[PDB]
Amino acid sequence: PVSEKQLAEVVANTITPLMKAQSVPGMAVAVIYQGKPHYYTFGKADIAANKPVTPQTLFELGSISKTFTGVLGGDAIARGEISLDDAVTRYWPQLTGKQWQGIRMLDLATYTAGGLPLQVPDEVTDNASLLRFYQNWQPQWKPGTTRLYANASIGLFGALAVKPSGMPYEQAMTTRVLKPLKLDHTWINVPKAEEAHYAWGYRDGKAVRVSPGMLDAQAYGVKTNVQDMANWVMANMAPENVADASLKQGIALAQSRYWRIGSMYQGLGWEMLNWPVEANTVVEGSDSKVALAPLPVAEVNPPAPPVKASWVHKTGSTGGFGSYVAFIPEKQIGIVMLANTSYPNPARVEAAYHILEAL
Ligand SMILES: *C(=O)[C@H]([C@H](O)CCc1cccs1)[C@@H]1N[C@@H](C(=O)O)C(C)(C)S1
Repeated sequence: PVSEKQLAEVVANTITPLMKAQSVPGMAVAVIYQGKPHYYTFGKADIAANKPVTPQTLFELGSISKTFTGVLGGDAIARGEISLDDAVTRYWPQLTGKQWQGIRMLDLATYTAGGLPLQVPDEVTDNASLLRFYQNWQPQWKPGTTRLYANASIGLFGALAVKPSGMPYEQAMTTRVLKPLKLDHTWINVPKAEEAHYAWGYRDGKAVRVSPGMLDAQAYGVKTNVQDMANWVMANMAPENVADASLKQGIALAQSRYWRIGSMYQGLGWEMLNWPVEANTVVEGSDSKVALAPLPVAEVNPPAPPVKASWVHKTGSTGGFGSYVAFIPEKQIGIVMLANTSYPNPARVEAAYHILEAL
């Protein structure tokens, strides 16, 4: 049984050279092992103000925000409020363009609508221009044939999934996901009182933080500390300990397999590979060139319920922040790495895999 001290050493020996090589100012790391999180903090949250990273330091999750989106959507499914096989137009009847016929909520959630682009364009600043954008979009592929990772895809899924609830997105997330899981320092908007804890991101030496954007909360806008993130991972690793029945089911639905794309499987926000997996498989899958490509899909129908023997993971970045989460439900181990610089995904994966290997 790996010592506590031994675990600390492995983390230090992996994280310290990583931060040196990748010019990372600060990191917070959690390792989940034997039923609880272990925290390790390194370096500075704010270089100018000389503020250390602590377990309260807020980082920008970037695309790891989508894991919340997926679980919130899963929760809505488990409540009976939406179905993944529903048409998109059931929840947005103003979306009258005929290219939307035959496109499901599932396709939005899992990036298979047929070529929705990575980003919502910057000129999209309100509901009218969001409508125009989707109305004018011309799919390069038929639905359910091609995966193209897209904020514009899951972002819309998220906005539509809450519509039957009657609640705005932020409120639905807080009441149905954050509060039940006691994630009380996880924010889309950082309150005044919490601002002291907000790290700065760093890029080529400049401090930066993420700007507002349409559908940001659904795709890339969440800020959190290492504690809430460790506990988010624990709930997703071990849903059997989550009390609220719809939320328990919603966590399962987000880790269900809907499509196979080579050696990876798409869930709701979460991505999965079968365990055991070799480091090189997961690493080379995390390269931009692969991660941003249009690739063919193979449907999993019916969707496969969660496979415990999975490497379940998500990468996320903003201009100034670089983060990664992975866990293996079969082994009850997991890892959170939050950093205030966006360094290459392969380097996140390699470090995370090495640390979990030790367990
Ligand atoms: C998520 O990290 C990234 C989004 O494109 C971020 C959108 C933002 C808008 C303003 C600030 S960030 C996607 N997810 C990445 C990943 O590693 O999974 C990419 C590279 C696939 S793009």
